[PDB]
Amino acid sequence: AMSLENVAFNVVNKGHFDGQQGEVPVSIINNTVYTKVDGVDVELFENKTTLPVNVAFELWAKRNIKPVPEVKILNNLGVDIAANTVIWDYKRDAPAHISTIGVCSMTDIAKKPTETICAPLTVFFDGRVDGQVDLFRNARNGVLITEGSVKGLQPSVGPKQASLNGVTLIGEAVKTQFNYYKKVDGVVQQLPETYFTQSRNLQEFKPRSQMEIDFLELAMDEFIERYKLEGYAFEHIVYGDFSHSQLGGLHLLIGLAKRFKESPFELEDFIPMDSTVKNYFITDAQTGSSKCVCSVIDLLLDDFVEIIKSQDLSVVSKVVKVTIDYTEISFMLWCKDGHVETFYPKLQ
Amino acid sequence: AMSLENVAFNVVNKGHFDGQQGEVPVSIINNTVYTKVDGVDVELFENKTTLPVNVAFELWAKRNIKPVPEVKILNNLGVDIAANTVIWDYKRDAPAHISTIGVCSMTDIAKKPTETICAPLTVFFDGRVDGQVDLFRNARNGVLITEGSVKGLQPSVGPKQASLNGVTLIGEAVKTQFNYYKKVDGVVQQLPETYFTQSRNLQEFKPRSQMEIDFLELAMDEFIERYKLEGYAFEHIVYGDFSHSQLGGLHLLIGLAKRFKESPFELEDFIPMDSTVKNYFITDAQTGSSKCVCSVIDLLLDDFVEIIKSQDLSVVSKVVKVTIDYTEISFMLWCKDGHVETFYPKLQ
Amino acid sequence: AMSLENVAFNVVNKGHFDGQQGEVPVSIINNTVYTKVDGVDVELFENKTTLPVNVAFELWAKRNIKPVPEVKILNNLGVDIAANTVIWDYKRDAPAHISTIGVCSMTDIAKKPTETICAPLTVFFDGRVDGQVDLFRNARNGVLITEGSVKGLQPSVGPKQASLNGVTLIGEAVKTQFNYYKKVDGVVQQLPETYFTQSRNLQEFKPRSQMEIDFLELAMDEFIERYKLEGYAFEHIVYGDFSHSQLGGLHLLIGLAKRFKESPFELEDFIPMDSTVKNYFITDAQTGSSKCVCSVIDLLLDDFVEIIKSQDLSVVSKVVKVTIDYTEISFMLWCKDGHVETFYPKLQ
Amino acid sequence: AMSLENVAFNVVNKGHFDGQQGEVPVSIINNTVYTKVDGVDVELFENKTTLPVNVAFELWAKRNIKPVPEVKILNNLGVDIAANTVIWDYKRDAPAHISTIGVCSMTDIAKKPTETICAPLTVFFDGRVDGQVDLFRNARNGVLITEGSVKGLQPSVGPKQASLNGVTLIGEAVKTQFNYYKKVDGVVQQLPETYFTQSRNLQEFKPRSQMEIDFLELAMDEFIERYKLEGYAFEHIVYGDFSHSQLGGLHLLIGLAKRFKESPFELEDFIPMDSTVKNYFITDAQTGSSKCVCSVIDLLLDDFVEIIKSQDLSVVSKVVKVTIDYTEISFMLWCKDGHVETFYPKLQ
Amino acid sequence: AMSLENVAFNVVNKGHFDGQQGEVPVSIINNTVYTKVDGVDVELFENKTTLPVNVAFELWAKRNIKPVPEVKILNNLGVDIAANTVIWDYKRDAPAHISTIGVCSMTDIAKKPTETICAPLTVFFDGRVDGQVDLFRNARNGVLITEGSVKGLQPSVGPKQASLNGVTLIGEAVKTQFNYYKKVDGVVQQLPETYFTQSRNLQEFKPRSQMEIDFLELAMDEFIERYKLEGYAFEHIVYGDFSHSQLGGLHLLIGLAKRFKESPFELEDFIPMDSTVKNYFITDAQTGSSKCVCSVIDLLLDDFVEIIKSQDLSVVSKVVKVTIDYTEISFMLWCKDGHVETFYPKLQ
Repeated sequence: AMSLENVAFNVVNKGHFDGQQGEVPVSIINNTVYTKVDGVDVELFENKTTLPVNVAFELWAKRNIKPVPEVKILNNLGVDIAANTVIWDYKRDAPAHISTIGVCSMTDIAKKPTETICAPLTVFFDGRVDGQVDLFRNARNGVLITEGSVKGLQPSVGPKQASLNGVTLIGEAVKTQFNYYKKVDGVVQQLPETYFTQSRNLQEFKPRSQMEIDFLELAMDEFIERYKLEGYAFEHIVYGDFSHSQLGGLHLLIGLAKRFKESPFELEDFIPMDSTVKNYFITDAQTGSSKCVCSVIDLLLDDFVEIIKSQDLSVVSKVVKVTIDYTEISFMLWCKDGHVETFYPKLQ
Repeated sequence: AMSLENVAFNVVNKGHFDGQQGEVPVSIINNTVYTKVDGVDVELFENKTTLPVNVAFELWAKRNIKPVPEVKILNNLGVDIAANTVIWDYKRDAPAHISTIGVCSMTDIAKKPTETICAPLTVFFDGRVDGQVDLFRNARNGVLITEGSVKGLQPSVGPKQASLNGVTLIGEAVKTQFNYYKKVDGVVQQLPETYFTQSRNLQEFKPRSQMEIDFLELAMDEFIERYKLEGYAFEHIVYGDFSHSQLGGLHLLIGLAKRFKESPFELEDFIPMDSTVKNYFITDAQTGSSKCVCSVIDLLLDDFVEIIKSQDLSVVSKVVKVTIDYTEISFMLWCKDGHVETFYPKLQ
Repeated sequence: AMSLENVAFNVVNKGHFDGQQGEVPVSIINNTVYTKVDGVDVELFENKTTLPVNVAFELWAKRNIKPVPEVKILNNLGVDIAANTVIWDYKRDAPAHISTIGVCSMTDIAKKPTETICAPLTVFFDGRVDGQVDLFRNARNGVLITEGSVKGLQPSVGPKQASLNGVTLIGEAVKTQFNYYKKVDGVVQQLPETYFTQSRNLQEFKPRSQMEIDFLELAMDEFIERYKLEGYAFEHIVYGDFSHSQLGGLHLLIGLAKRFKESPFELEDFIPMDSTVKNYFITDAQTGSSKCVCSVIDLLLDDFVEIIKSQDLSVVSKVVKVTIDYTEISFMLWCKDGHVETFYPKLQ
Repeated sequence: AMSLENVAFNVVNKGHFDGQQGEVPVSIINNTVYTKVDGVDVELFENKTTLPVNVAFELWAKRNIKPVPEVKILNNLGVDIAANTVIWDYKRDAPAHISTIGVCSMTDIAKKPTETICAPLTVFFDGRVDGQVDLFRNARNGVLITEGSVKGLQPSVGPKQASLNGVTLIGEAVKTQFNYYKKVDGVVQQLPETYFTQSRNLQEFKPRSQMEIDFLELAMDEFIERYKLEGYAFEHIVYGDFSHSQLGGLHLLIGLAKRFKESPFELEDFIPMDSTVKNYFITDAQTGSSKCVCSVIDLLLDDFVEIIKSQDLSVVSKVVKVTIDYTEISFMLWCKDGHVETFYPKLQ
Repeated sequence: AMSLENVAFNVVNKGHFDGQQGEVPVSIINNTVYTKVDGVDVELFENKTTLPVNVAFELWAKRNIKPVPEVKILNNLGVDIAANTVIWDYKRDAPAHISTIGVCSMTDIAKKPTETICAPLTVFFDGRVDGQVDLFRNARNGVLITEGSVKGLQPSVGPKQASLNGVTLIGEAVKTQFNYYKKVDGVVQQLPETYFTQSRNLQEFKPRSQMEIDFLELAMDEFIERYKLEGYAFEHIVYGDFSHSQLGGLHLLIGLAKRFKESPFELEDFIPMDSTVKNYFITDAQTGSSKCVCSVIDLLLDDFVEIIKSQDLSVVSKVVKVTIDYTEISFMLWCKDGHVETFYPKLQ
């Protein structure tokens, strides 16, 4: 017996939908859900989605509260829909997926992923839930996560981090590193060898290697000397050039982190979604150097160094393809006289 | 001559409603009030309430700008309505009470609290306003605050802190510690002996006793030794256990404050109102330990220590009732072999 | 071929309107613009203006992304409208001006500023754009900025700072200090000699003179002694008096900055627009001292000292007029026995 | 080059989307689309759909303006989606189908019905459009209408009436009677024998047989005698019984039409959609006789008489199934002593 | 003392704004204004304009309640703004003009039409209001109506009809036929000779000449014979041709009125504004004959006959220009062998 008032009862009493019986009085006004506590209205939910307020409220209440893959990983693997859960996208304040399976009468296209409507969709399955590995084996199209071996299925070791109630973290009390599997058109697909983005924020950035500690602590010239980076244009690509009206380079999050400690800047996140590569309109507060589309990726600096040192430096310009978060990220590499001029995630 | 434009004139010229004459041009669009300053619209108010935008604007403009009791105290004393003022609830961005007396033509049930409609309501009276102690004596149901003695009325000394324009503070330039009195059904009611919550935030938490300084400065084992807390399960209740998927204990704000200095965590305030006990959906960023309903109370640690050491430790489970902010807070106490296992504000 | 979908294409691909060809799918719901990225809606813009959502979106996308004068300067110079650009007011999240010239089919009153409808409007012209100095010479009413000499036009050297994508800054990689010129009724107007406000925030306040370093570092009595300020009431005007229920003085931002480092306070910006003088409803957290209308100006302390020491101290009360940001700011000066009692921006 | 402004231009200049180049200025406010005509706003569209206002506007503009099957026919034949058109549902003021093919970038799941996502969907094909008969021949699942014979397919002769811009009519200047063909999983179906509803209104009801002429002109007793309808309870079922608090019978639109000529009544259309059977909350103004759910069907009276005279009258109650508008309509037939008591579309 | 509550008081007590003192309690929710009557909310106004709800409410309340020129007349004469009144546009449910003079603080650009901002605007002046003839005499740009002669100005005799509270009528108890005068750049214009539209409705159409009486009463062939209209294609242009899928002709309202008596049709008013020529998407219910853009004008039939009989019938196609309601209306005239084929208001 699903009901708005039952969803609200669960949110008030359990902090999320927990299948408990009960009802509280609700008022809906515009995109806000309220409940009456002792004669006054208390806000339970503000709809930021393109769904109806009461529907969004239910999907949010029914959000997966276990560690789940970051939405950028799901998107990069082509996930269309989840089996019997909601992956809440905390970057969009909205469901990661438009439709559901066995969650909500307004958004369900099916009660179970075995229904024929689901066959052409890439369904996300969670091996931590009884039955879902089997549903994956039966599905035409899917992505599966597990905490361990699945007999006969060749695994891909995923990122260390996952999202737990919108907090990206490397679990200590809980497991966040999953095996991944994918099927297309009834056929298990070998996932590519990949780097993973580190999913750090500017404000709480922490180095995760001696090389990153050195980059944050050393001055530019000593770091470049110590790690033999002469001719790799880290002065432009990583450290950034704030000397002209157009901000030069600055494509690695650690480089933004180092600048940020010294002087503040504005990052306008003009397409605010989770993605392997982020684009910001950056305005440097100290200098007034700015750039409308500054592509930024959070690679471990050691991974970026491995990538750039792996490149042939003998052509003027070429597209370099690097597998990151399971997706092919195109970089533009510009060279002159066997040194790098710039290397950036290629703007589409 | 009350008018939207007159309310707006007061907000622009006086920073709140101050009974001054004058008008400014206003535009209302959706839930926002704007005024025209030199040919452009400037936002004066965004309605977050369930009232009409123009009505909410007026109540907010007419908010009490003296120190007033925190809404949790008023709610715990059963206050329904205020005499000739608006207690603005800065935690809900809304009026603390649905109706008014002598404030606003849309929300007034009466011009004066002596009207018979008010008799069954618990009316909040403010002895700092001429006439209101007398109105309390005449009222069937009420709560009264004063800065001093009321002849023949036995006082209750309230919390040290009050709310001044949404800032909870212990007044130095102004008095925030009131005498409280309550009447039910025409009869003055003896208020119970009570502890008071300290109303601190995680971000700006300051200790208020040598014991709290010690808790914040010492390591866990030395604090527990120094204050003879062996067998009282402070390791679970106060310090918190982040070792399992479900976060253990962590029910005292000071304990959250100590953790917060070391590593960040998310507190989802899923019923965002003022209350003696708060419930959060907590996600620890470092460990991934989490709990959907983590009850948190900000007691002076000395008061909590007094409370828990006062308990008989010889039953498995029992409900312990403690008067806090004038209300009966139920705690669950779980013991084994004469030591505490856990002691938490009982989830309803 | 202007279109909502073309505006959205530019925002997604270029971070702002850049005249590029292309379209993306858009959804408008309430005041929010979304675009479809891989089957889900991503928010591009939330309308906070009194214009239609799609119109506001276009003006914002077409915002000037060069350093431009702070809106308070434009307003103080009487600017009504801009030639062929949008000055976005980041303090109001709205266009600085109601109408446009050659920007947007819904808001344009003209395609070019030479149209007769523009003659009575003070049009903002930007000498960094080809043709606009000539348009200024032809305009009946206008304000012109340039980076250099305009033959025969007597310049006014403007503030050091300008606004670049809502960041107020003194440019190092870009020029933010302009020459200003104004015309009224076909006649070039001599701009007055003026001080300029420094446009600092409380949170990131930095001193810009030895005197400001001294004010922030010294104790009150040594600062006043060192700078010979006995009898100028800096104890009240600058440092502020938190000893009574009404907060005394505190009219200079540097004084708020010094207090802020010690103890937090609330500033309610109840008319949130850019202005030379700002009015706050201030609540001091430590003391409970408050003031409904606290006028605050960010003058270099040396400029304020020059201003107050320039005054005749022999009348009880008088209005003192000071040109600041090109506008006449009225101050009330109250004296007793040849010493200052108070000196504040006069509340209108 | 698809664009809100281009859709608006077509609506203003062509009365609907007609693929013309051009732009008009548009404003969107709440669910309304306006265009500027000589400096004032003129309403073009009010969104009554659950889609975004600008999307609904485009699908409306792109509505099919030829006679098309009534939505109830399409729904009954299981049509999911239309090939390269929008069937506008004028009963719901909304698109008949969730998704589109080759119409609108926000709603399209495909550009052509040959794409694999369309294979499981019952696609509507219109033989009046070049290529669509052949697309039906290649489609796995579809419904096809034609004005004439299709080589190698036996037709089902459809209703005489079709919908032209929300006007249901029997064409004299245009053809409204289609051949129907349907395919499920690649197999041409033999559509069942069916009656058709007549799609008439109460206010402009016209008889379409001599029996209907006689029913409207004669008194009940004369009509029942002429057509030998003794014992078939037409007094109840068709004429209606307004003698008790609950209105008896009245399940045939012609009987509502007859009452309506004599005295008015209220029909609350509480599920306002196109359906073979309609349910109304009916209140008779003359008598006060009412019924919460009065099922009403517009059958030619001769067809209804054929149906009721083709039943076995020997059981107290049973379900009678009748193919109408290609769907199975359940009636309840209640009999006593070999005569009808009532017969109504089953409220199930 | 202008105020939302005072406007509401006037609406409740005087049926419109009448300058009376008083206040009622108001609530604004979305675009609706309500007032409280004995504890319940009663709707006073639903905003259909692009202005803020409270502003639209005031301009509506302050509407001109005397007979005033139809908006199409004012628009055709180039009126920008009205002197000290609001011409309410009942076709758009919105003010006829963007701005006001001496009406409303939000919309006023001036208090008096003598202010310099009004000099370039064509201001509407009403000689029925003391002082306005003289204000017209002093105005650079205006239109003036009067009931009688103005010393030294030759009048243009206007239409017989005017709008009184959105009812277009020819006054018997009040004067609706005005003298018109217009000034451009300080010079009294000689207004052109003009026909006038008759502003009639389909539902209450009344003939205003013996020719119109005859057109309504006689069969097409008798009428055409009586008035010698052979070869002028009235069969097509006026009577309409419902024989083909595209509805032929039907451009004269009297011909729609005649059809409408026999059989109903749908007229979609897809640009719902007052204009000399109206465009309808017409669907004939009897035949299914339809046309996306059917231009319709309500000329006295005698005037239309004079116009068509005053053209040269010797070319295949040309533009015929006719002054109607003071504006230049373009018709397309198509001829063959010296007879008319069609003649219609040009869809341009």
